[PDB]
Amino acid sequence: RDAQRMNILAGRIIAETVRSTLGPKGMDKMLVDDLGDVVVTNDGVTILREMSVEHPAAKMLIEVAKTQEKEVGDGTTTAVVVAGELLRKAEELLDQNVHPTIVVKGYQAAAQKAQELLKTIACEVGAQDKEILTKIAMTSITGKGAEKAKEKLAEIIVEAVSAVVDDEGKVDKDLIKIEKKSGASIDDTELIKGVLVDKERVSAQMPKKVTDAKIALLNCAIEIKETETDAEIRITDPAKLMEFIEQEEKMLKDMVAEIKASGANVLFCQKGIDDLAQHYLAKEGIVAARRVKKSDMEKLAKATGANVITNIKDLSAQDLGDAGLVEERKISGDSMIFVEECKHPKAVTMLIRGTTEHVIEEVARAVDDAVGVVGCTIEDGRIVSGGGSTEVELSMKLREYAEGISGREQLAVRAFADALEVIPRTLAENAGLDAIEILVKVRAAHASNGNKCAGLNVFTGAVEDMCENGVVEPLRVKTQAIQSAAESTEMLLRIDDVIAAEKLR
Repeated sequence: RDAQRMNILAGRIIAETVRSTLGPKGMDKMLVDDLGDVVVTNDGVTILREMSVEHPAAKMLIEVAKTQEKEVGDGTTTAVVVAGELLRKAEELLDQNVHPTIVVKGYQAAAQKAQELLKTIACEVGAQDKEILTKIAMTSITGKGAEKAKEKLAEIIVEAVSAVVDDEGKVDKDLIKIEKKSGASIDDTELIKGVLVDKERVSAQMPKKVTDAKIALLNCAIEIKETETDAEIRITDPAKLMEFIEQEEKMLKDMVAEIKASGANVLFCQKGIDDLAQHYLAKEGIVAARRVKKSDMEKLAKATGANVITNIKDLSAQDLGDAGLVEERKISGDSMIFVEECKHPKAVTMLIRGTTEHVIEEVARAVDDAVGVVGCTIEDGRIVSGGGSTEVELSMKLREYAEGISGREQLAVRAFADALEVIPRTLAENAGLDAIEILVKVRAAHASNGNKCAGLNVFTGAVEDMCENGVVEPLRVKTQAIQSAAESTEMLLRIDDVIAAEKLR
């Protein structure tokens, strides 16, 4: 009859099943297909994409989560579960013979005003503090599960993002190189000041370590060229096979003698090296590597100030590549070459270690999420305490603002703030604590003159200072969460008809 009742109802099942996924404590359900692939995980962004949705209307509720993946990159789970409760609480409002036009205007007014009230609650931090920046760093790493070296590697990431803070305060995911290698444990991580390279010498006869060397870039393979039009050759004189062989080497020998006289010890050519050219480079003692990534001549020259070279004939002094300190040492396994730039450092490298190839890849992703959240605090210099400390105080703040809005429709803006208790309640279900018993004491600590930083403790259940335990997050995670939930629900509550579109996936 109501039609809309079934539409919003389909969205609750998608949000209810993924309601206990917040945090590491909580079971997970599987949706095995006809074939078979029992694969589960606590991640939320994965189970949603890998799900067979029934009705097409449910896709609009999860489409907003895809935008937060690139913008904020964290807290997407908390953004969709809060919107589901708003639809449930809205059921009682619609039963009061109230038209959606009066309810849609209440959320926009409360959401627009809530963004201005949450600014006077957040704290103020500096763009270079370490005592406070180290706590948030461990929060975005401990979520995985590793604990043997959760604090040691944290400082390595804090000291890395601090040496690449430009004047404007932006971050570029390019100058910060990444290196991983399976080791004996995760505690084997070590910081690096220069840039490394995995490409090794093509042969052992070439020099090993050369102190104070001048790098040289090249992009030109040693092969025979061919034209577009057809042009074949014919040879019917085997007596001239051992004659031209002496002249062909002269053309290649002179080409190898140019890079040696230009003023360079090592070499890094993009394209591969010919089998016959390896003997020429090893004869003179010039380090070289075959088949180098095309994305190396651009980032290396940008960090060291070199210049890409396409033709070997031309190579003056300015065309050479500078270097700071070259060295080739071991790392408890395979050796690697180092290319530092102490005279003008402009890049940072990280050597992540693990016990298995599957662990080193997970530790790397933890840094991608850590280098992104730290930038949100440097560009804004504002953070908020976790543990539902922002919603418990914000929920009671709009109570005074709702009183100003006279009329009978005031019951709508109040219901929107009451739905903000899903975070402190969801964390209590898996913990095994009655929400009705703990949600009453939290208000006492935030009565009026109380500290706005107080919150809950998922590790013990008590209530202490969040900053003392190390639980803080940027304010943008809370703004985008409530903002998307207030705007995304509009497409679900404003519906009032059925679309007869033919063939809609």
